[PDB]
Order: sequence, then structure tokens, then C-alpha cells
Amino acid sequence: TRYAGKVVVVTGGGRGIGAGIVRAFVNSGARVVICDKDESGGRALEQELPGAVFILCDVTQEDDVKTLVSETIRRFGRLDCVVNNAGHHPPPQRPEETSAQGFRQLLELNLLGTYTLTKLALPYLRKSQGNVINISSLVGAIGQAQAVPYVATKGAVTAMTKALALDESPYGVRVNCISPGNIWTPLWEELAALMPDPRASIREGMLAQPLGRMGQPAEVGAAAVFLASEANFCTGIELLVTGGAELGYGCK
Amino acid sequence: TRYAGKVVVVTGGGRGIGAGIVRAFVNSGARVVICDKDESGGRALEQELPGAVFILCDVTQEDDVKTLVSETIRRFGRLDCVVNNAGHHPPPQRPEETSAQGFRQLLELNLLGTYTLTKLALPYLRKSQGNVINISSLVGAIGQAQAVPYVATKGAVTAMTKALALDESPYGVRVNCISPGNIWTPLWEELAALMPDPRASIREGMLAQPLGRMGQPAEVGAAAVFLASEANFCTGIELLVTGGAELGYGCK
Amino acid sequence: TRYAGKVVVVTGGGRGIGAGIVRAFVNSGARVVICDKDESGGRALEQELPGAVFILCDVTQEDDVKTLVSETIRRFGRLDCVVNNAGHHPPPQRPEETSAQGFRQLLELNLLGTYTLTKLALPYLRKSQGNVINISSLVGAIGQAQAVPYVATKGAVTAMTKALALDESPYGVRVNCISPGNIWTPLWEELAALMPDPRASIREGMLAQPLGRMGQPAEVGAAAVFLASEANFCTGIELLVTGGAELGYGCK
Amino acid sequence: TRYAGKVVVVTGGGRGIGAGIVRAFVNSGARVVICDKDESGGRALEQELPGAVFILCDVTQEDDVKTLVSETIRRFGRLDCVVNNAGHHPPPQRPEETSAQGFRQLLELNLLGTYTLTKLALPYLRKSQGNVINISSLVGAIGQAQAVPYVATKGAVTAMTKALALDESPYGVRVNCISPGNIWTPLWEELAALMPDPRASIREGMLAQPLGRMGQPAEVGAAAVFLASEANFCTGIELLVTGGAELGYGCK
Ligand SMILES: NC(=O)c1ccc[n+]([C@@H]2O[C@H](COP(=O)([O-])OP(=O)(O)OC[C@H]3O[C@@H](n4cnc5c(N)ncnc54)[C@H](O)[C@@H]3O)[C@@H](O)[C@H]2O)c1
Ligand SMILES: NC(=O)c1ccc[n+]([C@@H]2O[C@H](COP(=O)([O-])OP(=O)(O)OC[C@H]3O[C@@H](n4cnc5c(N)ncnc54)[C@H](O)[C@@H]3O)[C@@H](O)[C@H]2O)c1
Ligand SMILES: NC(=O)c1ccc[n+]([C@@H]2O[C@H](COP(=O)([O-])OP(=O)(O)OC[C@H]3O[C@@H](n4cnc5c(N)ncnc54)[C@H](O)[C@@H]3O)[C@@H](O)[C@H]2O)c1
Ligand SMILES: NC(=O)c1ccc[n+]([C@@H]2O[C@H](COP(=O)([O-])OP(=O)(O)OC[C@H]3O[C@@H](n4cnc5c(N)ncnc54)[C@H](O)[C@@H]3O)[C@@H](O)[C@H]2O)c1
Ligand SMILES: Oc1c(F)c(F)c(F)c(F)c1F
Ligand SMILES: Oc1c(F)c(F)c(F)c(F)c1F
Ligand SMILES: Oc1c(F)c(F)c(F)c(F)c1F
Ligand SMILES: Oc1c(F)c(F)c(F)c(F)c1F
Ligand code: NA
Ligand code: NA
Ligand code: NA
Ligand code: NA
Repeated sequence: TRYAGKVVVVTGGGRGIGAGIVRAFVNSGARVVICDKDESGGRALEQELPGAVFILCDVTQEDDVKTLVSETIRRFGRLDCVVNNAGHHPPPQRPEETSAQGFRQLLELNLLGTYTLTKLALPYLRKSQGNVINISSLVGAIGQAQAVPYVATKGAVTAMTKALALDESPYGVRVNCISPGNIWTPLWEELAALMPDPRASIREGMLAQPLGRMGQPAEVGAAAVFLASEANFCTGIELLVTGGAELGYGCK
Repeated sequence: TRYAGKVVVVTGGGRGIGAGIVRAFVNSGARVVICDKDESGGRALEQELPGAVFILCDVTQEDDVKTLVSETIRRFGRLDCVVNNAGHHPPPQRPEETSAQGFRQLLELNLLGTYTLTKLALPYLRKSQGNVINISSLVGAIGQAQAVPYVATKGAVTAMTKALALDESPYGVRVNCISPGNIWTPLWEELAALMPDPRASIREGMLAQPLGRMGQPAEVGAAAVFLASEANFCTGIELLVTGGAELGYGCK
Repeated sequence: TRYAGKVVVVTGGGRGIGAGIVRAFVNSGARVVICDKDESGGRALEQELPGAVFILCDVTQEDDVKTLVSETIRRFGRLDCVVNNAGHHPPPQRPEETSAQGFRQLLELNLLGTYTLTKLALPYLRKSQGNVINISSLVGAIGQAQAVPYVATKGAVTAMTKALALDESPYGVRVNCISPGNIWTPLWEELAALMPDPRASIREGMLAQPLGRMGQPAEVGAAAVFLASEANFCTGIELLVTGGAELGYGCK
Repeated sequence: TRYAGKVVVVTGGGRGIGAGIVRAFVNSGARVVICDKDESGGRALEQELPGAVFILCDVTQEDDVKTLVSETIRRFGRLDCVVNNAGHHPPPQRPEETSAQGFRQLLELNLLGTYTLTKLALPYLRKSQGNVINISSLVGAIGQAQAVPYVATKGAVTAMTKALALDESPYGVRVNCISPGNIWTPLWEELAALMPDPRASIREGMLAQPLGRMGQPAEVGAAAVFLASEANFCTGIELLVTGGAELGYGCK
């Protein structure tokens, strides 16, 4: 009921955090368009959830995104919320091991893909007085070791969220972001598998939070539903979903 | 349904933001104890809302607060959430017009009252894996003119929220705060009435937000219900409910 | 030369960070009044440093502070900078082990002592277009375990710094703060000595910073001299002197 | 004397903030390499300042930057500090008026140019235990209207500064940034000239700060010299040089 009659697009919604956000919006009564560059997870999610449908779309391809928006409007008649979740964290890379071209590529996904869908969706969000939710990262705010390009892309997303919030406020379109800390997802598991001791890597990630565990996609999803449906006086905020990782002293 | 079977105490719940928080929790299915030093608003709210009851309590009086907690447990058998909302903003005061004793008095209400109820409630919150929500202010983070004591008390509340979150995390008790900006309440109206041109004061307060309006108690209430019921990986966060007042350049 | 002809008051200047700030200002060419409630360290510093003199003053005693200001003006004819450094970190205390009265006492030293000297000094700082520097703490911003009252007092100091900066900006008086992280001082050493394994406590404190060491009083002192003498467009800022402790993930 | 015997590279040092930073480091005793894509200002500065020399270099051209570093080492034998100041603020642009390609171009200058010089300089900074200073912007932290691409690039710079600080801390290389607010420069003047009422635009920019004026390049320069020469326990910090623009409520 909380978001009934509304239409939501979630990028990277085929697995991980994006899938948890898809589920949370379906559970709120919304119709959800799952956007993903990979077919496997998103196609299964459409079969599983009445009210969710899957559209293949690579957010780095401008024409893919144009088609995502026009098909969303053609099939559902309105657009109320865009969740820019698609993005990627590379394996650990020392600064001297990064490249300008790798940096540009990560910018294309983590930042410009968010920019392009938001831009194409804003005319419809203005009609609906809808809202934008960007999935950034805690490490955009506090930094991270061996991740100069990734951290830079999320710093940009969080800052862009505030600029856009200023620009769209006279039209009643809110723009917010969520900064998750360690969330247990296939990406986290993939990255842990590259480590010498994956179980040690995972235990270390759990202990980075005062709460002693990592977060869940469903917890990010509930934050997104709050921002969309109940946060009518929130715009340009950075909602931390981190288990307290930013608090207090730790072993650095 | 979202917070059914839960018991919530809201201090200063007789009017303004506190009353909006009371209403939001009742609408979520919780039973609510309205604490206030004034009888008029809170007594009427109890008559109006099934599931809410009023207990007279001045949060600066330690024995009042002891009785608030013990009566809450006696009457409802559990305690899941404490919302420390009671507090006051004095009229504008130049720094040379403040006094150490006025500062101590405002500290007693805005900070130590929050500290005392939280302390007395924590043994019951640990049993329920409940949570604490402190109502701070945006001006604790960014400052405000002619309000040195007030700003200082809210800086302390926001910082204390993070310290307590660290201490209580091994027990599964989350501690968060909400920082509202300009919310249209009887306090805001009272303060505007002291100005030479109250309508000019109010128009200026509306235009301090990119959204062009002040916030509502119900919007603070929805943020509080989110933190209590759906933010299980959030602890020690400062949730801004400000309409974007902190964003961008303005006339300073 | 950088602060020649200027007169600076440093509270708690008899040892630790305060003594490092005294030394830095003397080395810059300023005359320095060392305020401390203890005679031993401050008296020796006056004998050691030409241009520094010691005045016994407990910043929690309003009449002590009145005399500190009037004696500073009587002896040196002007007042350009007040460094509010006096303050104390109690031993670790679980929240249920704190008291309202202990909290009030720490507020008297860490917050109201800073407030009282600043208030009495502002008429002279206005004449000189001088400035105020408050020594807060990183843990006011990010929290700390087993330190609810301390963290709250430094949250208040940092917020008060911004409020005062707003109030005094039309008079050209800047108000800034420094937030040190772990600085190796007699206080740090005293607190480490209370731990079961003091050498383990100290090694843990060094490793809380990416730089792998604690900071020095002289490094806080150089930050203070910068704010006083060269930061003419800085007001209301929080200058972090923390070795990066706030950056990245750590063992929490 | 404060930075005697040291070698500093300042990008965009031919005018504006960069020229003020060049002057501040020369006045501190350092030798300075002025990098700029434009010959006019930087060539004159070399003639004016003994100890400063001009090297033509476009920071978006990787081979220009390779030559800048190798010529700095060839001519001066060491490299102690890199100030990444080159960058540009476009005219106001509504979000629907921006393009992905314009965004990529601004990223090339404001972000990747900083990344490329830092990367090529780090082997020499490690030898000297030198430091990096990035010139970001206050609007990366708080947002700005009609500047989505610009704000995003400075959000990235500030975040990248913290990531790099973490990576380089075990080598004793500090990485910090300065976030100026409104600084009176040829860029500010150029942008004001595009407005309908340039004098009204400028008066509005002065009043955006509680101090009632814009900042000077020399004030940014003094902050940079502090970070390089005296801030040995500061790494990953964001030093605000804004006149208090971020403080308090304003007309938004
Ligand atoms: N996992 C964490 O701890 C964590 C923490 C903070 C932020 N984040 C952010 O959350 C988001 C999701 O992370 P995750 O852990 O769920 O990752 P994930 O790898 O598990 O899932 C990402 C999904 O996005 C899709 N995707 C990738 N590139 C795409 C593209 N070009 N177009 C469309 N879809 C694309 C993938 O196919 C996948 O289904 C990312 O923005 C990530 O940076 C994650
Ligand atoms: N109104 C705003 O714009 C605004 C903005 C930011 C923060 N806040 C904070 O929100 C809270 C509520 O503000 P409001 O505008 O609703 O104020 P309000 O004056 O309208 O309501 C406050 C309520 O608290 C009660 N109260 C006061 N002192 C008390 C005490 N000692 N014990 C018990 N109850 C007591 C009052 O009787 C009243 O019912 C305060 O903490 C305030 O600082 C308000
Ligand atoms: N040491 C750290 O790691 C650290 C970190 C962050 C902030 N701080 C802050 O720095 C300041 C100094 O800390 P420190 O480690 O140098 O402490 P310290 O105990 O070594 O020195 C404090 C000095 O202040 C004096 N003092 C105490 N109470 C006083 C009073 N009422 N009136 C006058 N003088 C008084 C003491 O006699 C002593 O000379 C404090 O405000 C502290 O909170 C310290
Ligand atoms: N002026 C302000 O209010 C303000 C505020 C915050 C941040 N900043 C930042 O400060 C920096 C300098 O700003 P400014 O106002 O002095 O600008 P400016 O235009 O006056 O000076 C910039 C200088 O950089 C040079 N430059 C530009 N592109 C270059 C390139 N590709 N390679 C080499 N040199 C290049 C220009 O030729 C010029 O000499 C920028 O990073 C800007 O974003 C400025
Ligand atoms: O933002 C991320 C992210 F995407 C990940 F996949 C991580 F493992 C992590 F630690 C982060 F901070
Ligand atoms: O925190 C407050 C508050 F309580 C008020 F009543 C206000 F009017 C205001 F502007 C604030 F920022
Ligand atoms: O602020 C402080 C302080 F004063 C101390 F003495 C400490 F040991 C510490 F860790 C802090 F964060
Ligand atoms: O960062 C900048 C900048 F570069 C400019 F040129 C400006 F005019 C301004 F307002 C900013 F915030
Ligand atoms: Na379906
Ligand atoms: Na009732
Ligand atoms: Na002396
Ligand atoms: Na020269």
C-alpha cells in the first residue's frame, strides 16, 4: 500500500542490492521495471514477482537507456522513481596499478550511467512529482584503501545527488542517495574469493561494523522505499546504511 | 502493522513535532506513552488516539523520569523505542546577552533530559533489542545566528547519539538521531510572533529551504517510524529532515 | 614574525597540547599568557620562555576568568587570540556507569569554561579583530566507545564554534576549532596507565591512525598558529589533526 | 624559510588561485614550477619571481604531464609537493542542458588531470616524503545550482583525496585537499560578466559568506603552504577556505 499505483525503475536489479530494492518496492505495492545488462537474474525475478518486469539494458549505452525509459512509459503510463543502483567495485588496486582508461571506464558505469538515466527520466518524474535515489557508497565519504577510482566515482555520485536536488527542487522532484557500507552481495562474495583467505576477508568485513555483521539487500531496499514514499521533506540527503562503520576509532 | 506489538515513549509528545511522532507510531500499530510537562495537549491526544496514553513527566526531573519508565513497564510490559523529543529553542540571543546559568538550564532540558531517560530505559531496550531516537537539529551541524546555547546543546545531542550507538551495538540496541530543519510547529509560531514582522519572519523561514516550504511534524514522524521499524542496519546516523536547507549557497 | 606584536591566551597551557600551543605562538613572535589551574607546569614554562607569563586560573571559576582577562589587558594592552584548550577526558565509563552529576561537571570544564572565557574576551577581540580557537576532539564528530559525557561535550564545542562564528563575523572576529585525534600527552599516558596492558593500549592507539603514530602537541600548535595568523578567510571551520583516523574501514 | 630547499609544482599556476599559491610557496623559500596550458600569465610570473619557472603543460595531455615531471626532476633534482589546481567551472547549465560528452570533458580536466600528475609524481614524492594538495571546491560537499557536472567532478576530487591518503600513508606521503568557496579570480569575473547584471551577481557572491566578502588567492595560497610545510599529522583532510559560506541558514 505505501507506494501503490507507482512505477519504479531499478538499474542493476537482477541480483544483490538491486534485487533487494526491487523486492522492497514490489512489497510496497509498486510496479517495478528491473533493468540489468545480464539476463539471468533479472529474468528469473520477473517470473517470480507479479508486478515486476525485466528489461535488458546496459546503462553505459545511451540508446539502451533511451529505450528503457520509453518502454517503461509505453507499458505503464507513468514513472515515479528511478533507483540508480547499477555499478561495480573492481578488485583491490594500488594507485600505481590503476590506469586513466580503467578510471574512465568505471566512471562510465558508476557515474555517467546514473547521470544518463536520470536525465532521460526527469521529464516524466516532473509530471509525477517523483524522485531519484542514487546508490553511492560510504567509501565515497570516508575513503577506502586500494580503490582510488571506485572511491572517486562514489564521491561524484554523492555530490551530484546534491546538485541535482538543488536544480529539481522548484519542480518538486526530490533527489537523494543511500550510502551502504559492507552489504553481503554476490559482488562482496566475488571480491572475497579473490583474497588469499576468503573466510578471513569476510570475517574482517563483518567486524568493520560495530553491529558485528554485514548488511542485507533488504535493508538497503527498505531505506529506498522510505526515501521514495515517506520522505517528502528530504532532498539531497545521504542516507547511511552502514551498521555504524564510520563511528569511532578502529585499526587503520 | 509495521510496528505492531511494540511500545514507544515520546517525550514532549503533547504538541508540535512530538505529537506528529506520537501519531505516526500509533498509525504504525504501536502503543505510545505520551510524556509532557504540560497537561493540555497530551491529555487531549490520549482521548483522541486509542493506543496512546498520557503521563505527566518533566524530563529535567530525575524522579519524574524514573516514574515514566516504571509506569510504562507496569502498564504495557515492555519498552521498544524511546524518542527524546522534549526540548526548547530560546528567542534570539546575542552572545553577550547569554548567561552561563541560562546555558546550564538549556543543557538540562535539551541534553541531560535526553541522557536521563535513555539511561533509565536502556535495561528494558536491551531486553527487547529496541532502539533510541534523539531529535537534534540541523543547526547543531551547521550552526545558527543568535543561538549559541541552543546550537551547543544540539551539537552535544548528535555527538552523544554516536557515542551511545557504539556502546550499545554489542547488545543490539540501535541509537540514531533526526536533525530537522525548519518545521512548522507552535514553537516556530511563538518565535515568529516575537519578531517585528512575524509574517516576514515566516516567509524568510520558508525560503531557507530549496523546497520553498517548512516541514511538517508528520514528516518528522515518518522518519522516526522508519528508524524504529525498518532501519535495522542503521545505528549512530543523523537523519536530515530539512528540505535541503544545508545545500548550496545562500544569503548569509 | 608571523604573529609578532600579538597577545594570546592559552588555557590549560601548562602541559600537553596546551604547552605545545604556547610554544608555537611564542616561536611565532607573540606574547602568551599561560592559564592553568595547576602551578607546576605553567610556572616552569614562564621561566623557560621569554614572552610567556603564567597566570593561575581555573576556567570553571567565573571570577578566575574575569581576572585572567583583566590582568592580560593590564599587563599587555591588547588581546588578539584566545585558545580554549583546558579540558579533560575521564577514564572509560560504560553508559550505565555515568551519572548526571559527573556529566554536568565535565560540561562545566569542557564546554562552559570555553564559553565563559570567550564571552569575557570578545569585547577585546572585537577591538583587535582577533580570533577564537577552540580545541575540540575528533570523537565529537565520529563518537567514541565508553565516553558518552566526553563525546557530548566536544560535540557541543564544535557546534558552538560555528554558532559563534556566525555571530561574530560582522565584527571581523573569526572563531574556529581544531579537532585532534590521538595526541601523545600526559593525559593519554595517564589513561593508558589505567589499562590492564598499558603498552598494548598505546600500540592500539598508534595503529588507530593510517600514519601509524600518534600526533604531537607541536603539530596541534602549528595548526593553531595557522588559524590565528594566516587563515583570514576561515571562520567556523573544524580543522582535523588526526593522522587520518577518520578515514576508511577499521576494526570496530 | 618555512619550505626552503623544497620543490613544488602548481598546475594552473598562471593566474587566479594557482598564481596565489605559486606566490605563497615562493615567499616560503620553495622553488616552484608553474604549469599552465596558457603561456601569457605563467611566463610573466616566471620573469617576476626568482625561484619560479614556467613549463607549458596541458594536464589533460598525458605526455605533457610526463614531460612536466621529468623536466622538474631534471632541472631541480627533487619533487616535494604537487598542487593540483588546474580546473574550470563552466557557465550555469540546467541539468537538461548538460551533455554526457561535456561531462566527460570536464572530468578529464578537473579529475583525471589531477589523477595523472599525482600518479606520475608519486615515485618522487615517496623519495622526499612529500605531499599532494588537491584544490577541490566547497560545492563538492554542499552542492550548487546549475552545475551538475562541475559539482560531480569536485565531489570526486575530495573523495579521491581520502582514498589516496589511505594508500600513501605507509610511505609517509600525505594527501590533502583545500575546498575554497567564492574566491575573487579571473574565472569568477568571467562568469559574472555572463550574467544579466554582473555587479548584482558579484554583490550576491560577496553576501554568500558571513564575512561579507569573497576570498583571495593569497588566502588559498597560505592554506596550501600550511598543508605542505606544517601539517605533518594531517592527511586526507578537506580544508575549508570559504568565509563561512556553509554555516547557518540562508536564502535558498
Ligand atoms: N556490496 C556492498 O557492500 C556495497 C557497498 C556500497 C555500495 N555498493 C553499491 O551498490 C550497488 C550494487 O552493488 P552490489 O554489491 O549489489 O553488486 P552486484 O555485483 O552484486 O550487483 C550489481 C548488478 O548490477 C548489474 N550491472 C552491472 N553493470 C551494469 C550495467 N552497465 N548496466 C546494467 N546493469 C549493470 C549486474 O549485472 C548486477 O546484476 C553498486 O552501485 C555498488 O557500488 C555496494
Ligand atoms: N520546530 C523546528 O523547526 C525544530 C527544528 C529542529 C529541531 N527541533 C526540535 O524538535 C523538538 C520539538 O520541537 P517543537 O518545535 O515541536 O517544539 P514545541 O514547543 O512545539 O513542542 C515541544 C513539546 O515539548 C514539551 N516539553 C518542553 N519541555 C519539556 C520538559 N522539560 N519535559 C517534558 N516535555 C517538555 C512542551 O510542553 C511541548 O509539548 C525540540 O527538541 C526542538 O529542539 C525543532
Ligand atoms: N590528548 C589527546 O589525544 C586529545 C585528543 C583530542 C582532544 N584533546 C583535547 O585537548 C585538550 C588538552 O588535552 P591534553 O591531552 O593536552 O590534556 P592534559 O591533561 O595533558 O593537559 C590539560 C591541561 O589543562 C589543565 N586544566 C585542566 N582543567 C583545567 C581547568 N579547570 N582550568 C585550567 N586549566 C585546566 C591541566 O592542569 C593541564 O595542564 C583537551 O581539551 C582535550 O579534550 C586531547
Ligand atoms: N574561483 C573560485 O571561487 C573557486 C572556488 C572553488 C574552487 N575553485 C577551483 O580553483 C581552481 C582555480 O580556479 P580559478 O578561479 O583560479 O580559475 P582561473 O580560470 O582564474 O585559473 C585557472 C588556471 O588554470 C589554467 N588551466 C585551465 N585548464 C588547464 C589545463 N588543462 N592544463 C593546465 N592549466 C590549465 C588556466 O589557464 C588558468 O591559468 C580550479 O580547480 C577551480 O575549480 C575556484
Ligand atoms: O562500496 C563498496 C562496495 F561496492 C563493495 F563491493 C565493497 F566490498 C565495499 F567494501 C564497498 F565499500
Ligand atoms: O532547531 C530549531 C528549532 F527548534 C526552532 F524552533 C527553529 F525555529 C529553528 F530554526 C531551528 F533550527
Ligand atoms: O579527545 C580525546 C582525548 F582527550 C583523549 F585523551 C584521548 F585519549 C582520546 F582518544 C581522545 F579522542
Ligand atoms: O568552485 C567554484 C568555482 F570554481 C567558481 F568559479 C565559482 F564561481 C564558484 F561559486 C564555485 F563554487
Ligand atoms: Na512479473
Ligand atoms: Na488513548
Ligand atoms: Na617568560
Ligand atoms: Na623566475
